[PDB]
Amino acid sequence: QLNLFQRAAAAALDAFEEGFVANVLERPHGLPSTADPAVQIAGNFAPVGERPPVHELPVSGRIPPFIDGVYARNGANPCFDPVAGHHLFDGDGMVHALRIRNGAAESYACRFTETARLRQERAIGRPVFPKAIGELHGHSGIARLALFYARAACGLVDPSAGTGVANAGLVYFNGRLLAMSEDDLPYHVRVADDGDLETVGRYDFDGQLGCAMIAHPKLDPATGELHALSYDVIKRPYLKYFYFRPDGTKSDDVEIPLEQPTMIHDFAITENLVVVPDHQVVFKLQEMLRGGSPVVLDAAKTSRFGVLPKHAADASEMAWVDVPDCFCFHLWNAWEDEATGEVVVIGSCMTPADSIFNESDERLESVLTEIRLDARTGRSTRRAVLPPSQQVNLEVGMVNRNLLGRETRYAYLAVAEPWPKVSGFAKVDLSTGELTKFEYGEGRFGGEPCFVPMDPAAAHPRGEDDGYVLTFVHDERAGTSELLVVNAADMRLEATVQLPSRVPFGFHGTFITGQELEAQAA
Ligand SMILES: [Fe+2]
Ligand SMILES: [O-]
Repeated sequence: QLNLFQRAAAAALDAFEEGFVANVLERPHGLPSTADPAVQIAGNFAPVGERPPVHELPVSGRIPPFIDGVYARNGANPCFDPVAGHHLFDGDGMVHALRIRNGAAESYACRFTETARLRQERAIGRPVFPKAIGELHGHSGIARLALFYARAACGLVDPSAGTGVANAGLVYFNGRLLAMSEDDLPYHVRVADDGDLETVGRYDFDGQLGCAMIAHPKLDPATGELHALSYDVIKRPYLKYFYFRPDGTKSDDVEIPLEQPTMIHDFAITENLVVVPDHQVVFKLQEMLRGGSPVVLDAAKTSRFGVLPKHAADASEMAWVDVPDCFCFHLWNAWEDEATGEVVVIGSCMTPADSIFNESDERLESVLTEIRLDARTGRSTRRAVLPPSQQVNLEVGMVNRNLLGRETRYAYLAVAEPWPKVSGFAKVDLSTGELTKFEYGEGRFGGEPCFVPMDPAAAHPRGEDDGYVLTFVHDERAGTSELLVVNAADMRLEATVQLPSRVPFGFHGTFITGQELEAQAA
């Protein structure tokens, strides 16, 4: 229960939101297919209510009994159908977890991460927090921001606890499953012993983490250190680098001064150095006082990759290498080529001739690239991994987790091939550029293949590709959703698990070992 003044404020604010902000500022102008929910949400992209744990899911084929863990997958799932204006990325975070051990699928569960934002929107039964891309990047964006801060002025909303949406991927670090938020602190999620998922709360690393960090921090296989970047779009140092030890101890911040505020979705790691991608997509907040998006692509700016020693004391140790006209949203892997002293970076990029309208137009390519950096000389190299015969769109993917920052010959990646739909996944030979596809079959689509390495006793440390791929699939002429189990080495289906409900499309997934799960403690 609110007030009597403020109860009557909220009433009037709602009426204003609808009769003015919506009806005057918004409804008379169309809605780009990139903020239009009928597009963004349509089909299997559409959200799904929580399934509390369902046990002994029906399995065909033979799940290898040695496999023992949880496959967990984050993604966007707007609790309430959004009032106009919404991009696929804007939605509430939801995790799907499937317990696997002894040839069994012990439990499927799916749950929202209980974000300060959702907790408040549940209270009212309505969206109230503005959509970041779909509302705030629009022309009404400023008005929308005012409507919110007006409501917040009447104690009707509280941004004070962060307004992140925790939908952009997961890591398992020092016994905690963390739900990654682009513009907020991580949320701690407890994988429950019954198979369920409970949101512990908003995680700042024991007092240490004060700002928002990027949603792709990298965990070194050897050191157990978790390496992170944070960018602040406002104050002087627009980019920090720091890490955490297994002791959960935080390093001193290494400031990376940049000329302007650069958006940085992802970065990469090597044995001894971090690889930061400084690209052309940039923050010009000015734009928003005009009808414009604050996220601009700066044609003028020169794309580059910084190489910085992991235990650096000062920014002066950073080595900037120009790679003109390259943007990559994700960097699968990077490694130190000892034979050259070069740094090899494997990711997937687009070479933008693009203008202002970022998406309402045509021809979006996204190409698996080998980028070679030679820090001392500053000259670089950029080639497509696949020959122009079997050039195929290869989206979100993974390299063997244990070989992170070391040289890997195989990558596994989404075959986005009726563009945004994923018809399969491919095993890639990053040296030779050969591939084999696993076709999902007619009318069936997925996303991020999760490679699980058969933890050990093969050679001694196993062969690079002695593992398994786990992907959710989704049948059209739709029955339910399955999770396949494919043998990474001979790229062959072995087990097929049916999920009770429907697993909607998602973002980054991860695999927690059984014995990894043991450390949980919360
Ligand atoms: Fe990502
Ligand atoms: O992400």
